Amino acid sequence: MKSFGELIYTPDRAEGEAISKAEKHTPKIEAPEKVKADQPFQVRVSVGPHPNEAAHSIRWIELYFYEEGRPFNPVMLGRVAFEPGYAEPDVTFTLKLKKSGVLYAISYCNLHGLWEARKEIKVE
Amino acid sequence: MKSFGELIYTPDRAEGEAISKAEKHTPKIEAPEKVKADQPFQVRVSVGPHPNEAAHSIRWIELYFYEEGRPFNPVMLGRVAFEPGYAEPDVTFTLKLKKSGVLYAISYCNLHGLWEARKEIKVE
Amino acid sequence: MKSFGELIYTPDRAEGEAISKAEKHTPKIEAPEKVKADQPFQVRVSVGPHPNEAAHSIRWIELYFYEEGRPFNPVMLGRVAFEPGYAEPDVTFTLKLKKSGVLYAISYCNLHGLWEARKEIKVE
Amino acid sequence: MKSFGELIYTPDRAEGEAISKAEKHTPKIEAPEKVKADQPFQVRVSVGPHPNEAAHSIRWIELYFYEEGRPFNPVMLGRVAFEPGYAEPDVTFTLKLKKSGVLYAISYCNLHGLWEARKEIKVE
Ligand SMILES: [Fe+3]
Ligand SMILES: [Fe+3]
Ligand SMILES: [Fe+3]
Ligand SMILES: [Fe+3]
Repeated sequence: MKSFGELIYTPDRAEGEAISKAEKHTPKIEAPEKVKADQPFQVRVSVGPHPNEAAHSIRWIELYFYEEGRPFNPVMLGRVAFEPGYAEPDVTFTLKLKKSGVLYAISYCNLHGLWEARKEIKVE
Repeated sequence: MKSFGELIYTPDRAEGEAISKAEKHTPKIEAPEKVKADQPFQVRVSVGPHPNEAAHSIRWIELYFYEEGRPFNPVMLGRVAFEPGYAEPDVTFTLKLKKSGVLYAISYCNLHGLWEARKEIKVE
Repeated sequence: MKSFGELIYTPDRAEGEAISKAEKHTPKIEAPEKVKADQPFQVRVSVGPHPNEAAHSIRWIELYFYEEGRPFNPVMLGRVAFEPGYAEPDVTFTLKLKKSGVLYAISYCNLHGLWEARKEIKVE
Repeated sequence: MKSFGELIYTPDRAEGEAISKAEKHTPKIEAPEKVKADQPFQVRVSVGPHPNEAAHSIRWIELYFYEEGRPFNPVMLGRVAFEPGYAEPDVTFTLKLKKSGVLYAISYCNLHGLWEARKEIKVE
């Protein structure tokens, strides 16, 4: 059968899809490569160009984090939901990290499923 | 008895509370007074200074909108949830409006309940 | 102007609406009148009959609680979101209470807004 | 590096974990093996025994569905969030399916991460 984690469009097989000739679902993560510990910084997450209507939109974005050295992983950092037609799939968070790891962005399209983005962030 | 809508701390009786000597829960809405129709703009919502830990944080922010002339109201625009300790209660949305109305921000504190902010926005 | 809490259709002015000739939005709360402290019980929340499609559904239900004697109120107990067309607006929670108070149910319709239901529960 | 989908504890490597000597995180899905199309049925999802407190609980459960023959997958069916200490990680949904596939349950623990359960459902 198939596992849930396999269902997710990784950014590697995100380019060789027929729907990525019309609309990008893979989230774009804007965030500094290095930050200071306990210091606040911005992370922007956005998807586009994609339609935005009742019948077809990015419904929500999930932001997770793999913390290096944490016993279990990942930690979910935030979740934002967008109203189709009113809100663009574009959001800025403010974060404080203690340790290095990887930011993950998950976008959900009501027609096109779950799309993943990854970004390394070091904490010095 | 008491109705749900009465339970919410309005920004009028938000100043005469004993807990607003230690921490502000009333959301701050940053958004243009006037925008063009169908044109995208930023709305920032933030709460602070408030603690941010497992035992005590702003768990989530809801962004709603009263659309003038819409038969029923309001329209929920977005919802963001923050992980205690990692995410600051500070978020930026991107919106497209068609008609004038009022932005509402609702913050939730796990100890201190529901707090409301209001901001008029005109669409010309 | 108008406050957010006033926008919510109470179950009193829920009967004298023109849309309640076609569809009920006011949640139905099924829960025992009295429970024992720290003891688990079921609470069912449902809305209907209402359409359930992409263009028109109950998007989500929020369950809150006014705890008698708690310094601030209310406590949000749960939140469930339903996929239009697949999930019925019908959910059962399991709760443990320590003190008496009032359960509140909030349903959201993407066309028809926010609807409220109230149910007293005693903890002996 | 590692992909997001790999981070998720499958129910296969869920038994050979040191924390499954103290608490089960893998969701239990109760649902009929076969249902009729467009006909409503119950799906119960629960996690336990697990602690339920501010510092440590199942925060939320996501219910997804792989629809056989659907161009893209999966469809998210529902999402429920539980207040630590008040709500048990136990929820019942009502669903209508049109086509056969697989139900997925994802539980989130604030310490122990993401846990997966799978259940085949036929629509005749
Ligand atoms: Fe799409
Ligand atoms: Fe507070
Ligand atoms: Fe309706
Ligand atoms: Fe755990």
